[PDB]
Amino acid sequence: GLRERKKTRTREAIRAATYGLIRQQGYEATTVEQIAERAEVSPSTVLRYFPTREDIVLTDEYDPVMAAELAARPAGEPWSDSLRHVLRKALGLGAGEEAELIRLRTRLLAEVPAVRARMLENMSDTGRMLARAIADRTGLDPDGLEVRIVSMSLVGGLMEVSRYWAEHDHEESLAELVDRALDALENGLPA
Amino acid sequence: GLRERKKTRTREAIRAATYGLIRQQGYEATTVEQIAERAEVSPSTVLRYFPTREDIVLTDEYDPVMAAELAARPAGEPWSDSLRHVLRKALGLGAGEEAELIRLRTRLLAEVPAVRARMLENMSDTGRMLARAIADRTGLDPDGLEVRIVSMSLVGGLMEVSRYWAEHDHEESLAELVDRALDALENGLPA
Repeated sequence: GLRERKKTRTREAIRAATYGLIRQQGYEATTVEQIAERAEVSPSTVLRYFPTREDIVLTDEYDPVMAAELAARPAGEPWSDSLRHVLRKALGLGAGEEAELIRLRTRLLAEVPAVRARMLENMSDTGRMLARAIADRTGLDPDGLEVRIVSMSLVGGLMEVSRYWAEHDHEESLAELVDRALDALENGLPA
Repeated sequence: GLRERKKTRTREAIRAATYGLIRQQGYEATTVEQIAERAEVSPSTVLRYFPTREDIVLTDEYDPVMAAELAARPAGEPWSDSLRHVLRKALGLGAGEEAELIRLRTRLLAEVPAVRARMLENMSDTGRMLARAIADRTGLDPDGLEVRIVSMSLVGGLMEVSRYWAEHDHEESLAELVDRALDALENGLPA
């Protein structure tokens, strides 16, 4: 019954271990086994919480995290600037070494189709939390089509940018690519 | 050396079997084993060609099929009507019992997250053929960001529609949902 917070505290320690190990030693050098030890937790506890290591990577999950970022604007802010806010943050733009960890997840997205594969299977099976937050601030039907289209389209926008940054870093920053992405999502189709 | 066409002819017979069995007996009643026999082919031939049954479902693959549909417009047709064409076809709108088979794949997309899961993993790992065909007819950079955003956004549009149709068929046809989808993709973000 203080079980909903031994639960999260252990999820978080596994999250922190795996991130910690990836910085030092790269993704594939990171074994679940190595992860338990560092989280000071059994291997079957990791598994039970995170079926694959991709799942640990995608714990700060996108949809719920971009949704909350958007609900909590909460500024009577135009749409364009809420969308700039949430997409920059979701990709790891900003001060914070919390931004720094997010940026690493942005690179994994590009380097690991296993990670990009999973974020992709993740990527249907919901959340509709982001869709529901777009509806609040546009007033649209929360369960309607339009908002699911926009939401898929932002989630797959963030994924295209992160793939594109990894191949074009020498010539474009993450930041200007985000600007390009937002522009295309807001104005692109035309005709 | 008539190996590139025993190859396709066998791919096609497996495709036809599996479609055939699904109509009669539903998806899960369809075993790879049942599939070999009907295709009159070994079980390990199916596997070697299609790792999972989801792969057989997604053989007429979306990206290459929507790309070719778009390249081959080839009508100096406005953008909006090429996009209406290709999305209607991709979902199974049109005369043809070829349309009828496509519609079944549209229903599987909604009913089988295993199928929707796989079309989703499929769904990063490329094709960029659709992206390349959007570039021809907009003149955009074929390897640029903008065209990858638009393409992801149409592919995930078609997937949202097909999910939405399955829950809203009694009140909306596939066809008017496509119209809703195209409208949102063309005009929606606004603000």
